[PDB]
Amino acid sequence: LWREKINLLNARLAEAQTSEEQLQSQLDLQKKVVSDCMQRYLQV
Amino acid sequence: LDEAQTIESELDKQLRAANKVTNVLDTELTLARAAERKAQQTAQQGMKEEERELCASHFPVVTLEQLPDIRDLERQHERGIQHEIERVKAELHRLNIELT
Amino acid sequence: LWREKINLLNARLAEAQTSEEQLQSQLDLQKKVVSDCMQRYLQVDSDASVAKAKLDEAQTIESELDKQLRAANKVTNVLDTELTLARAAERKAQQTAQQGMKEEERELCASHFPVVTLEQLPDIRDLERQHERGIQHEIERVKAELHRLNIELT
Repeated sequence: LWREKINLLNARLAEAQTSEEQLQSQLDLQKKVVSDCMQRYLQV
Repeated sequence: LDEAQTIESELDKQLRAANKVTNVLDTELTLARAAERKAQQTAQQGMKEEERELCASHFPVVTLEQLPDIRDLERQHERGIQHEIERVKAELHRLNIELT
Repeated sequence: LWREKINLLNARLAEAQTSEEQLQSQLDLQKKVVSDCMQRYLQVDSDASVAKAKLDEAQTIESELDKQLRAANKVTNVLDTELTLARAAERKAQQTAQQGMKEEERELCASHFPVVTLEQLPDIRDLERQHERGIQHEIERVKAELHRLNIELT
């Protein structure tokens, strides 16, 4: 049963880490959006 | 620009929360593997099919839900077994007096 | 033992939260510095280029501080979970400890049962089982002696 719990927790932890990576990427993209806004302000 | 800076913070906080979730799942997985090896060190001993059949006829099958409570069932069976041991031993002592 | 552990974990969690909040304040101040350099890039090897370089440095430091705050958040969450587990165990210990004793009983227990240490605190149940096994051996030998005496007396 511990091996079965390991099987389940493997998928759960993998999905949690994937969500963490996605959130990190989206945070980087939001900082990139800040960069885009600053560039547009620089142009004007 | 200010709007984007404001939006950044919520994603940062959600990334921290995802870190927490990942760490909790990793801790549970690591402890599950530790308990797995702990039980396997005993599971290595095995049984002969007659012994396993007797155990099944006397012991319930542990379920994943029952995994945290396994010791309760094991101790309950042990204590019932000890009760039976003392009872039959007392009856044997009674018959010993009879034979004497 | 669990109450000592809970007080120590309260102190530890407070310190970890203080460190995480200090890093949060530093990260917010670094984002403010990023904003300052970003705005000076516009309100001003030219002055604009120097402000742009300052902004790059500020953003790098902001990323560094965010990555440090992540570790601090990890520490805070781990310590909070440990405190929760300590409280959960302490409530059970209190429930079982609340049954009380009389000083004769306490003398008997101490003379044969130890004062468990904090480091052994989670493992206390198995030590209790070992002492139970000792008492069980004494019982299961004395009873046999009674059996023998009964036989002879008959």
